[PDB]
Amino acid sequence: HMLRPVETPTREIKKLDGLWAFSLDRENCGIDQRWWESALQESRAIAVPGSFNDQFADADIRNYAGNVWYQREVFIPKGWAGQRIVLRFDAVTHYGKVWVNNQEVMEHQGGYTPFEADVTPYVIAGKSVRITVCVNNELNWQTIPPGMVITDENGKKKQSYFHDFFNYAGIHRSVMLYTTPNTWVDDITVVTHVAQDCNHASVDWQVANGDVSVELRDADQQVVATGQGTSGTLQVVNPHLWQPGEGYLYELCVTAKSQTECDIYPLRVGIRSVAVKGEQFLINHKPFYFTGFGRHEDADLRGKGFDNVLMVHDHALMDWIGANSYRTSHYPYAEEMLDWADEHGIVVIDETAAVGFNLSLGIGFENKPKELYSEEAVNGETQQAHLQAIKELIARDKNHPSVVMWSIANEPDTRPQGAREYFAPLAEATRKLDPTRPITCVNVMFCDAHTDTISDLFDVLCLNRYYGWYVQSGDLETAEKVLEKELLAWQEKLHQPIIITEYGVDTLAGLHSMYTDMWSEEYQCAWLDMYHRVFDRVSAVVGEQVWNFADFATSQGILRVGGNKKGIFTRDRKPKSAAFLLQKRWTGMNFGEKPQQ
Amino acid sequence: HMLRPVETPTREIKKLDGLWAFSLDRENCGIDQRWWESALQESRAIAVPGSFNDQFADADIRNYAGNVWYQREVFIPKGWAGQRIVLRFDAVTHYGKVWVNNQEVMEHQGGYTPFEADVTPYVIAGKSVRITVCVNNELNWQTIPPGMVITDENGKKKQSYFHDFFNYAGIHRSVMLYTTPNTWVDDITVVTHVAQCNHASVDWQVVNGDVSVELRDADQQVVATGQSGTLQVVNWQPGEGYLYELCVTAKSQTECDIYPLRVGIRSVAVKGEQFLINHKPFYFTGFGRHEDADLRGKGFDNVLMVHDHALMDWIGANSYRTSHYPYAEEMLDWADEHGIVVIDETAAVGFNLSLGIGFKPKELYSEEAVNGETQQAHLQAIKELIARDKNHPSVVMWSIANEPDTRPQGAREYFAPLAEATRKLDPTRPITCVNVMFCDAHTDTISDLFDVLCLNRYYGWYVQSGDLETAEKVLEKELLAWQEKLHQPIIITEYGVDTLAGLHSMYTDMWSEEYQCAWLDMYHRVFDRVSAVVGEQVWNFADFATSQGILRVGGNKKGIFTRDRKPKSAAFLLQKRWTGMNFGEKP
Ligand SMILES: CCCCCC[C@@H]1NC[C@@H](O)[C@H](O)[C@H]1C(=O)O
Ligand SMILES: CCCCCC[C@@H]1NC[C@@H](O)[C@H](O)[C@H]1C(=O)O
Repeated sequence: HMLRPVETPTREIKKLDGLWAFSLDRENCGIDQRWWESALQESRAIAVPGSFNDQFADADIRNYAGNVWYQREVFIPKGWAGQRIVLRFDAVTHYGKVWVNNQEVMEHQGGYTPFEADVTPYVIAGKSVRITVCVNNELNWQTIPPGMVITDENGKKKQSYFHDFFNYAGIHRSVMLYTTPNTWVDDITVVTHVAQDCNHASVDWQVANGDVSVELRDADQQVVATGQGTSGTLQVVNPHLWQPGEGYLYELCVTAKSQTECDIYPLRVGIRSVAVKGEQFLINHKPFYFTGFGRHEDADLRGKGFDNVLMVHDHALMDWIGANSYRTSHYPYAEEMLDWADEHGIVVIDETAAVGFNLSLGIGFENKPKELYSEEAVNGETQQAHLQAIKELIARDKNHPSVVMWSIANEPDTRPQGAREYFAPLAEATRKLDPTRPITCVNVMFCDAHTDTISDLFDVLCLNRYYGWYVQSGDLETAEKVLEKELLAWQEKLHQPIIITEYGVDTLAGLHSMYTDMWSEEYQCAWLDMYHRVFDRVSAVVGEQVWNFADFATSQGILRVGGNKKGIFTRDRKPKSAAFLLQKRWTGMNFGEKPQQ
Repeated sequence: HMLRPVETPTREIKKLDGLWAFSLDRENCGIDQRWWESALQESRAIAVPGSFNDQFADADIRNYAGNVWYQREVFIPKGWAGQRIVLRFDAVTHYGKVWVNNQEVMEHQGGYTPFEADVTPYVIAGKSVRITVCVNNELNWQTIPPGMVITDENGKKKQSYFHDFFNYAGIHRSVMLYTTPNTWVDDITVVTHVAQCNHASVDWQVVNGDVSVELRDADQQVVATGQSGTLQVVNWQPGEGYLYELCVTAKSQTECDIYPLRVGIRSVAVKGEQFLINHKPFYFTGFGRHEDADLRGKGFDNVLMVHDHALMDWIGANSYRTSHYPYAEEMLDWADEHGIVVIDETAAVGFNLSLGIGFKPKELYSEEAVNGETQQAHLQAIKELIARDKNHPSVVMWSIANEPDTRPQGAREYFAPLAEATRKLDPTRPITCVNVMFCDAHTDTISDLFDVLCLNRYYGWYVQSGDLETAEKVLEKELLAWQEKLHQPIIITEYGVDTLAGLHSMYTDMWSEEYQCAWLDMYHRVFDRVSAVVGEQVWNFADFATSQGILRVGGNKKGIFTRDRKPKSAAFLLQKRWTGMNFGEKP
């Protein structure tokens, strides 16, 4: 049971603020020598939140595999003698184990979701405790995402993985201590139903030794509904709906009264209905059309570290270009992202970190498990770890009205028997963990309409298609034919709504061509344009998401010229020519509505 | 039998004055309708020499597969009534058929060598004859280099091939008309020997005329003289490059003809781990190159040659390999005449089906692919190279092919006749065949049919990508493995990494100028530790155009220079090494 921290009977002191002591451990003696005991040797200042790889311009820190130590002292605020205090890590990429002054208090696997522990017994209010963090950036076959650690003859660990983006690690987001009353709200769940768009209710179901009443206050803070019951309610309402263009928010505030002290938790709600009918995706009983991007949490110097200016600027760009939706590509994003999405009515495809369950999308000319689904590779523990990743993503983003669909994985290889054996239970478990949202699994190119094995276990079909790029390279005529043929094949086979969640081409900013050859800005424009002409001719396609909003870092190889260049913007957010192409189509269309051509 | 035209009793008018009428033939009725009848209509100006693909900024012309039509008139000069006059094409890339006013005067297959024909019976001096050329850019398994044409559903041709560089086509070189006296020399052959202050120069000046030969100096003052066959004693070095001149007089009583031909006195041979030029241990330094440049494609251009040679001289290169095809004959005149060491190579590239991109005949040596006809065309291509560059002193080694796959059974049947035959087509030059990375020491089948073996190695790039410590270990161990395994001299004909000009990194990540620098330095330190290898040639001198794909960012970016000839940081690195060593002597 987890909620995002906020105010009044609750209060934060964040240690996000500032520089920590940081150290490597090339021989992994930190645990043996109990480094959490003393203040570190060999410590250098590092900034949190932020990846550790790019911060020191050193290829050895950058390419490190192992454990790293983050440590900082802090003064525990003194008006906190009688309240309950928690230590919350909003993300520690891959694995983290924390000591609060010689006392292990938490441990976590999963680099993208928050994890907290009550630390009341282990701290002296009014004085300073020392926080030590042990961070592991290693991936094996039971981590979400999977990878393999390669140890050379000399014990240097080098991490290989099967996804594009670079394996940035560290404390990527918020680290804070926050206090709730000893009687406190611990979890909230809100569900919205709507009929003729002027007439429904907000079911609730709450959970910590406190009798609870909930007021549903206005944007004007005018109250229009009231309930009581730990097992919640159905507050019935005639309302203004949370819509894609505007995203209205009521405020449902839950009051947890114990007979002495009280706690109250403010939770914003968007009144909207999501469903799939035939080949139509409907938000509030109207067929929506998705436009926008796959994104990444990547940026210069800070890696995957959260940054407010970046969020403000990237939403300004996305707003300008006319995007209405995005997918949290290949891991759960910072919650600040989803909060922004709620206030602005941005439609979001929420996705777990389950990427790389595929051993066919390689560079060439170089020792893998020859069976993807097996005891050596993706096995039962992997499945359990995956289900737990689904449970953490859902427990954190269930109430967000902007999250409109759950993505279980991205681009697994579905051809082997055992893909369906691995995925079907996860598809079912996910539906039972949130029956109010449709479910998806993003589908790779070579698992075509004929060969794919699991897409009928999901509500929406999300395709990643690169005809004319990785195959039929340079050939816009042939690729157009292939793309039309496979889209009609998919619509014939499943009669589900189709979103093209990935389509894009590597483009060097400033490379121009009078031909329309690959890597050129002219080719990025003509290729996106040919895709758009096809989408507009297939009734089932309800959504387009250009593969990347910006250029991002990847591991080194012959396929990646300083990373992935499929961005519409450069890594410093400057637009390639295709940006204006996109802006013309996406602002020239009626909002949320499929282009009539 | 071939040699370059010159002017003392013979005379040229080049039709290289570029603007010819040019046209495509997209429904392939040109041969049927005999377009050579009339002047081509629906015609647009084109520049000759130059590839036709890039001249028009048109992607449909650029990617065309089929026949194209080149046509121009010329006024044959009237002081040409009694001499024999020849129509000479220095190269028509892939295939060419010429009409001189309906009389189809020639044909040629093989896009990198000249072909000439006497057109006296079909020409009237003092008026203009209509020249029509049909050039085909298509490749099959029986062509040099090999390829496959696949036709899509609508009769649209796509040409696929297996070499990196782009398949540029057209009239790439000189087109000249030249007139000789009716008793004329047709071929010359010269061989030079040298001992450890003195030696001889065989000749055989195959012509209808008696023979007298003058050996005039740079002063053109005489040093030996003969009268078919000789063997003359005397009493050409890399840094300096001296050239004597033998002048051939075909003396007839009816008329006379003379030919001036330059000669270089030097000896080349190998054994142990040593390649010796005039009995001295050489070290090759320099480049794999390409005939590629903006707008003109593979078209020859004098400014380009002057500038690129300034660059190679500055950076400290003493040698280059005519990568994947025979270069401009003018290239070799410059190299003879400037003392550049040239590793000469034919167009035998793409005999390999193993490292293409990701995302075909199932056995390379067989009738479906590499067959007996391929053997013939390959032998003929080897022999045309031999006939045109036999007299050039700058050629120091002949390359029979580049980067074939040696692992399938049958490579040694295809190859053995070509190595024996080619050694038998000139014992005065050593022979090599450049072998790919994946045919390593244990796996390669044929490295012993050649005098030197030349390695193209890219460890740290295509394998162990970015892993420069590990790549170092591999390069050292398999280099020593090769030295033990054949005890031949080794030249590294290819080593380089794609480098985007202006991409810089505080790490040393691939595609960065820092990475090119660090990678080349590691390779260089590796060679300094193997007594055996006597030659280093950084893979490409300049960035060049290739066919489109996910591996090539607007072409191959392994150049030391960009395509507009601007230096990456590694350029200076190379200059330091090649200027910092004593000439021809490796650290
Ligand atoms: C042949 C299949 C190619 C799949 C390649 C498409 C990949 N999908 C997942 C994304 O994270 C990658 O960046 C994208 C790519 O490589 O740019
Ligand atoms: C595994 C790759 C094997 C090396 C192949 C490297 C290629 N040699 C032949 C040249 O024509 C190519 O330019 C070179 C390359 O990279 O552009």
